[PDB]
Amino acid sequence: THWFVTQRNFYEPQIITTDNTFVSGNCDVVIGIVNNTVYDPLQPELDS
Amino acid sequence: THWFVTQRNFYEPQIITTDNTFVSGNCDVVIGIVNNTVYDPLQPELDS
Ligand SMILES: *[C@@H]1O[C@H](CO)[C@@H](O[C@@H]2O[C@H](CO)[C@@H](O)[C@H](O)[C@H]2NC(C)=O)[C@H](O)[C@H]1NC(C)=O
Ligand SMILES: *[C@@H]1O[C@H](CO)[C@@H](O[C@@H]2O[C@H](CO)[C@@H](O)[C@H](O)[C@H]2NC(C)=O)[C@H](O)[C@H]1NC(C)=O
Ligand SMILES: *[C@@H]1O[C@H](CO)[C@@H](O[C@@H]2O[C@H](CO)[C@@H](O)[C@H](O)[C@H]2NC(C)=O)[C@H](O)[C@H]1NC(C)=O
Ligand SMILES: *[C@@H]1O[C@H](CO)[C@@H](O)[C@H](O)[C@H]1NC(C)=O
Ligand SMILES: *[C@@H]1O[C@H](CO)[C@@H](O)[C@H](O)[C@H]1NC(C)=O
Repeated sequence: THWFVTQRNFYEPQIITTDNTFVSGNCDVVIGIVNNTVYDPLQPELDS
Repeated sequence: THWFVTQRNFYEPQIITTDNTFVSGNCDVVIGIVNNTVYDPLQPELDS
C-alpha cells in the first residue's frame, strides 16, 4: 500500500523525502517508474 | 566542555547540526548516548 525507501542490506523503511531522494529529469525516460508523494520537510516549517 | 562532530582520519571539529547527523528512534535504546543541543540550521531562517 505505502511506498518507502530503505537501506539495501537491512529493512529499515522510512518516508520518501527530498532529503532521502535526488531528482533527475521528467518521468517519461525511466522504464518501470511508479507514482507517489515525496514529502518536502520544509513545508510545515514554512507554513508555521 | 563542547560537543563536535569531526571526520575520523583528521581532527576538524564542526558544530553538531541536523545536516551532519541523522535520526533513529528515541534516546532509551542506545548504550552510552549523551545529551547536547543539535543546532537546527532552519531556526535562524524561521526567525527571519
Ligand atoms: C504498510 O506500512 C504502513 C506503515 O507501517 C502501514 O500503515 C500503518 O498501518 C497501521 C495499521 O493499519 C495504522 O495504525 C497506521 O496509522 C498506518 N500508518 C500510516 C502512516 O498510514 C500499512 O498498514 C502497511 N500496509 C500493509 C498492507 O501492511
Ligand atoms: C502516473 O501519474 C501521471 C500524472 O497523473 C499519469 O500521467 C498521465 O496519464 C494519463 C492517462 O494515461 C494521460 O492522459 C496524461 O497525458 C498523463 N500525463 C499527465 C501529465 O497527466 C500516469 O498515467 C501515472 N502512471 C501510472 C502507472 O499510474
Ligand atoms: C538527558 O536528558 C533527558 C531530558 O532532560 C533526561 O531525562 C530525564 O531524566 C530524569 C531522571 O530522574 C527523569 O526524572 C525525567 O522525567 C527525564 N526527563 C524527560 C523529559 O523524560 C536524562 O536524564 C538525561 N540523561 C543524562 C545521562 O544526563
Ligand atoms: C513486468 O512484467 C509484466 C508481465 O505481464 C509486464 O506487463 C510489465 O510490462 C513488466 N514491467 C515493465 C517495467 O515493463
Ligand atoms: C563506562 O565504563 C565505566 C568503567 O568500565 C563504567 O563504570 C561506566 O558505567 C560505563 N558507562 C557507560 C555509559 O558505558
